[PDB]
Amino acid sequence: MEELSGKPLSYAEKEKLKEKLAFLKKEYSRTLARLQRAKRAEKAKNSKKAIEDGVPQPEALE
Amino acid sequence: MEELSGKPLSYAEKEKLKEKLAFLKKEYSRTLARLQRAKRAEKAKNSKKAIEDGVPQPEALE
Repeated sequence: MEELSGKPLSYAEKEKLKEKLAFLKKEYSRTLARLQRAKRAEKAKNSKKAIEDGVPQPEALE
Repeated sequence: MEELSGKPLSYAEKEKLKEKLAFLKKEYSRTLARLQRAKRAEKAKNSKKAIEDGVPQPEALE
C-alpha cells in the first residue's frame, strides 16, 4: 500500500475505494452514536460500590 | 465485531474508538479528495490504445 501520486486509479481500485468510504462512513455514524450515549449520558458510569467481590490475588509475587 | 450493552465502553475501548473515528476521518478526507481529482477531472483515464506494449498470451500456452 504505497501512496503513488501519478497514474489514475483503476476500476478495481475505485471499487475498493468507494466501499472504503461507505464502510468507514456507516460504522462511524453507528459507533460514534453509541460512544456519545456512553460518555454524555453517564447512565452506567460505575459509581463507587462495595469493592468486596470474588477478587483474587492480582499477581502475588513472593 | 461484537455489541455489548448494559455497561458502557471501558477506558481502552474509548481510546481505540476515538482513534478509530480520527483514523477513518483523516484517510476519508485524503482518499476521497484524490478519488474526485481522478474521476471528475478525467485528466488521465488512460484512453483507447493499441494492445502492442508486449501483450501477454491469455491462455495460448495450450
